[PDB]
Amino acid sequence: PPMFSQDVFSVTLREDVPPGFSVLQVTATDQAEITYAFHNVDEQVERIFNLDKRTGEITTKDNLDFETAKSYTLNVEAKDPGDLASHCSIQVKILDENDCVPEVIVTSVFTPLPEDSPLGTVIALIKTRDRDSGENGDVYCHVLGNEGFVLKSSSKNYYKLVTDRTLDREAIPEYNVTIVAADRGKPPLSSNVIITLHISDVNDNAPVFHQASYLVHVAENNPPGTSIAQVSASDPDLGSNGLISYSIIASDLEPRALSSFVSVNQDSGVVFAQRAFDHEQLRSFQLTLQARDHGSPTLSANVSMRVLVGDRNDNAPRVLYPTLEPDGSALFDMVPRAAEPGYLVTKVVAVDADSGHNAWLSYHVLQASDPGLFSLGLRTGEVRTARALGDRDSARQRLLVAVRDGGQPPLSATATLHLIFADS
Ligand SMILES: *[C@@H]1O[C@H](CO[C@@H]2O[C@@H](C)[C@@H](O)[C@@H](O)[C@@H]2O)[C@@H](O[C@@H]2O[C@H](CO)[C@@H](O[C@@H]3O[C@H](CO)[C@@H](O)[C@H](O)[C@@H]3O)[C@H](O)[C@H]2NC(C)=O)[C@H](O)[C@H]1NC(C)=O
Ligand SMILES: *[C@@H]1O[C@H](CO[C@@H]2O[C@@H](C)[C@@H](O)[C@@H](O)[C@@H]2O)[C@@H](O)[C@H](O)[C@H]1NC(C)=O
Ligand SMILES: *[C@H]1O[C@H](CO)[C@@H](O)[C@H](O)[C@@H]1O
Ligand SMILES: *[C@H]1O[C@H](CO)[C@@H](O)[C@H](O)[C@@H]1O
Ligand SMILES: *[C@H]1O[C@H](CO)[C@@H](O)[C@H](O)[C@@H]1O
Ligand SMILES: *[C@H]1O[C@H](CO)[C@@H](O)[C@H](O)[C@@H]1O
Ligand SMILES: *[C@H]1O[C@H](CO)[C@@H](O)[C@H](O)[C@@H]1O
Ligand SMILES: *[C@H]1O[C@H](CO)[C@@H](O)[C@H](O)[C@@H]1O
Ligand SMILES: *[C@H]1O[C@H](CO)[C@@H](O)[C@H](O)[C@@H]1O
Ligand SMILES: [Ca+2]
Ligand SMILES: [Ca+2]
Ligand SMILES: [Ca+2]
Ligand SMILES: [Ca+2]
Ligand SMILES: [Ca+2]
Ligand SMILES: [Ca+2]
Ligand SMILES: [Ca+2]
Ligand SMILES: [Ca+2]
Ligand SMILES: [Ca+2]
Repeated sequence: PPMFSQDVFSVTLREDVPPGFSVLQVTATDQAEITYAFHNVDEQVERIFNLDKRTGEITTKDNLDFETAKSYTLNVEAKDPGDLASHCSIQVKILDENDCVPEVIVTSVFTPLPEDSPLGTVIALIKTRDRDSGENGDVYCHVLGNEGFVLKSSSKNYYKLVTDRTLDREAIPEYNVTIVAADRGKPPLSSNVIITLHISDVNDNAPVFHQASYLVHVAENNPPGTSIAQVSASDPDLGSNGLISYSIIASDLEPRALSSFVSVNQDSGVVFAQRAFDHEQLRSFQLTLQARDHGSPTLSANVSMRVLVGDRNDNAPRVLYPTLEPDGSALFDMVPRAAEPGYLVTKVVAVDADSGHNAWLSYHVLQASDPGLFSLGLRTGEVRTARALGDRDSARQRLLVAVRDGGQPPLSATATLHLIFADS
């Protein structure tokens, strides 16, 4: 009868061997034309291996896969031309190769991630799978870059992605975090996943005024409701946290009369004069405005504004001396004829309610019955004789004088001076 060299053969195959790979040849001995056949084998044996009925060579006819089957049991029956038969078994062991990529499973991503999250806030939960065995299935993760995110390993194949750095939406509003996982096989395989992080806003920025303080000039006699300035503050926060409202909180004026002077539009920051300013009553006043955001809690800043009321020429000069008659004339009839040049006949005394050039007075002769007999001090308003009185000079003299300010246009007052020389 036929007989195999032994009952049980053992071979190992790498899962990556191509179809048609030589597994083993088994032969029985007539000591002839013997037939070989599988018997009592699994269905997958018939589907993976080919047994030469005449030669007894065994080859694969399809691809292997350690993840699907780690071993095969092959029973071969040898039949000579007679009825007798013999059997042997071949236990085929499959070897694991690194042919399965690691995969990364990310859940519970903190979306969005508040910018005030404490150190150690759990952003995401990470889990790794690897269908291979042993080292080929041993996966480890790490984060690329140094943007402030660290992987904490709670147990094997489980990670927590945590912050280790204070966040700031105003500096970095979005993050792309790449987590890479690699196995420890030969050669190693790796995969990666990109976690996108949206940093949500917190009201952590107070409004800031565009200027450290405000110096405003407003011409006197302005209409009420005249826009005199516009404050502006900025706030990098989002939405309600960056919405600014302006207001007036303090002033060196009477608190009950503050609204009667100035206001500010709460949305535009335009500052209005609520009344016609009068430089002669008040030259300047101080003001403290506030910019406030609409966050919880609110943030604010304070800025000082000074308003300078500008002088206009709204007052004409007025003569205080000499006293004038209803016709605007004054009489000086005791002027001695022997008066030496420089004799002070009289002095026009005028005042002006304004300031600066608007109240800088100058005195002019408009009409003279004898030009050059009398002089008129341009700035003093002193009326003096300029030359010795002559024999052909009239006893009665008349001057029409004007006191003007230095405004534009110049306002003035006039007076007629009857100067009458007395005979000795
Ligand atoms: C985080 O990453 C995403 C996605 O980026 C994509 O994948 C990466 C691995 C890289 O290969 C990138 O090059 C790739 O875009 C960024 O999203 C943004 O996606 C759009 C989609 O096309 C990118 O292109 C724009 O698409 C519009 C669509 O109409 C075009 O009109 C634009 O002209 C533009 O091309 C966009 O570039 C991309 N932004 C990037 C790469 O910065 C996401 O922005 C990124 N986050 C950060 C903070 O960088
Ligand atoms: C800006 O100033 C505001 C004014 O509030 C009042 O005035 C001052 C003089 C203090 O006495 C203050 O306590 C009063 O309530 C404040 O309300 C506000 O907090 C200030 N903001 C900043 C950023 O300083
Ligand atoms: C192909 O090669 C293998 C090498 O071991 C043999 O075992 C087989 O029988 C066939 O000759
Ligand atoms: C997975 O990603 C790593 C990145 O380090 C590569 O080196 C590797 O070859 C595979 O592409
Ligand atoms: C209101 O309007 C005046 C001009 O009329 C500006 O000067 C002011 O700043 C505010 O915008
Ligand atoms: C005044 O200017 C600030 C910027 O400094 C703006 O935020 C504001 O809207 C106004 O234009
Ligand atoms: C004084 O001067 C002004 C102009 O300077 C006149 O308008 C006024 O009537 C007076 O003569
Ligand atoms: C001075 O003179 C002018 C010109 O006559 C008058 O208008 C004024 O009232 C004052 O008498
Ligand atoms: C001063 O007074 C005389 C009249 O006495 C006027 O003629 C002159 O214009 C000014 O008013
Ligand atoms: Ca496989
Ligand atoms: Ca494998
Ligand atoms: Ca693997
Ligand atoms: Ca911030
Ligand atoms: Ca913010
Ligand atoms: Ca804010
Ligand atoms: Ca005035
Ligand atoms: Ca004035
Ligand atoms: Ca004046």
